[PDB]
Amino acid sequence: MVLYFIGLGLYDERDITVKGLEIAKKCDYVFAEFYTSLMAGTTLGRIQKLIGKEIRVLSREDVELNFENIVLPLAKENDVAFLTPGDPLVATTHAELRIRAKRAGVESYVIHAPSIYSAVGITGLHIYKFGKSATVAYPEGNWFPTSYYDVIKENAERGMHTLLFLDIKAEKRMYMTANEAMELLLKVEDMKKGGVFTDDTLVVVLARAGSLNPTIRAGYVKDLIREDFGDPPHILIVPGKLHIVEAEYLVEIAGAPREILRVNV
Amino acid sequence: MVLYFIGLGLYDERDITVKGLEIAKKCDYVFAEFYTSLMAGTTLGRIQKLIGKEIRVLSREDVELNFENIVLPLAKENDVAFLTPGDPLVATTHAELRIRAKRAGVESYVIHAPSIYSAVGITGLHIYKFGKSATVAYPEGNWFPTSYYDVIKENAERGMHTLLFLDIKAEKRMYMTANEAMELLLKVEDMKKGGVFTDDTLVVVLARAGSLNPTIRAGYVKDLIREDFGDPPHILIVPGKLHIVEAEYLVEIAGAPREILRVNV
Ligand SMILES: Nc1ncnc2c1ncn2[C@@H]1O[C@H](CSCC[C@H](N)C(=O)O)[C@@H](O)[C@H]1O
Ligand code: NA
Repeated sequence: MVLYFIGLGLYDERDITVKGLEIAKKCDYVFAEFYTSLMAGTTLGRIQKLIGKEIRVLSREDVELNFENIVLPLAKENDVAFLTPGDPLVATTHAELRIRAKRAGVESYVIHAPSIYSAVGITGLHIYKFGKSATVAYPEGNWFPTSYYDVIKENAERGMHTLLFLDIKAEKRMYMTANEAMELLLKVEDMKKGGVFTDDTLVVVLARAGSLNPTIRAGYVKDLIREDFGDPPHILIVPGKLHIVEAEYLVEIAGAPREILRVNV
Repeated sequence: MVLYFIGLGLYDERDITVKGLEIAKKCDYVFAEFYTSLMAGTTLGRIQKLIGKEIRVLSREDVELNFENIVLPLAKENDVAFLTPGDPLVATTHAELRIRAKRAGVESYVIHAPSIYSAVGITGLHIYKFGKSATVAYPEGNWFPTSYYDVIKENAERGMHTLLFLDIKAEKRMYMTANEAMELLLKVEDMKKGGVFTDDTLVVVLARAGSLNPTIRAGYVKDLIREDFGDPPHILIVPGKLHIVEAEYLVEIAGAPREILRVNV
């Protein structure tokens, strides 16, 4: 009679919370999705081992089109768990799954876990200063999407930081790198010429948030576009004007150039 | 000789990540602060009992002025942990403490935990749509804070939602309720008359996120300003233009008036 939406956290199998692990161990069935994101620091096997339950993996279609036929039926007579990387309900289409649950006479509860939305605080940028977020998508054929460029523009105009998620193709396990995202943005700037993203733009790169040894780098595009940030996934952040305290952290912790203390403050 | 910043999560001791627990159990000394937020579902004892360590609670002064004199000295010879509610670097000034660690020659690591910043996803509101955030601070003496009103106005104009952290006076065990925040906002509206926050403004209240049965309510100020949302902590959210699915969730899950389903595109 109960469906538990349980977050797996940021990077590996230990990023799930104590509450989440125990509840998962008490469930009769366990489902999971790895299409919105992937636990780059672990494997399905390790997650299964830690929880001690077999895990039924669901595709994007299984979820969006048949959640009520695959997951909800079982939850009507048992305790069911639905695991997602990060914090449940952050992925924009997940909140609606609780509506489906209610409609099926199934109670649902949410077990939170660390999300990149809050984890980016490790960059030293004040969380309250972040504005609208966007995802950088690869162009395709005749389609050249650039909305993410406008998001950066509207945020920075008001001193707000912009968190940029990078395109990902889970099935094919192909991630977009920060370096690639920067190239794309430089190309979008050359078209809209709005003075939003150039070689002189300051950016921050966060890789492997959640691991004990994440990669936090800050600096100008011209110096980071070819730098090696390590294994995916990467997160790109275009900061707005900085509070001196944020700048001091980027310099001391993310190896940013002293220059930002006078140029971006 | 290392310093670990470890988040405890939203509501109780089980909101700590598995990683956080394992590492905290093997630390020589454990410090913590409980003034930046309220974990309504647990006690120091339970947390100590969980990690199996005595915990020295530090006041805002001990931290902001003597962190390098109380905590860092031990981190040079032992493995020290600093515990905080939610995620340690979210809506706090704790990030700067890492700079102090560096300067004292102490290596530091950050272990995230569920934060209210991502937990807002449980309101049905698309998290990528949130704009700049703010805090509704209690007026003191003749000083009446009002900046948070402009943040709401600025976000709303661009169709972005606004997350409002609520004030806390730890040493007085006082935690601002969404009701109090609403009253303060109406007073500011009367003072500025921008038409930003009135009796007809739709708002969302999330209380005790992290608990199994949080209070999630959405509706017009006039109807919610006096409603009982339960014990703190509370956060108030002023949504911007809603997507149809956000509205459906607010109505089906947060009990919002069916009329909000009719969005003015
Ligand atoms: N479980 C919870 N439910 C509702 N609001 C919460 C909450 N935890 C924190 N808050 C809100 O956030 C304020 C503290 S701000 C500090 C936030 C913390 N580092 C985090 O990561 O969540 C509180 O006064 C309250 O308004
Ligand atoms: Na945000």
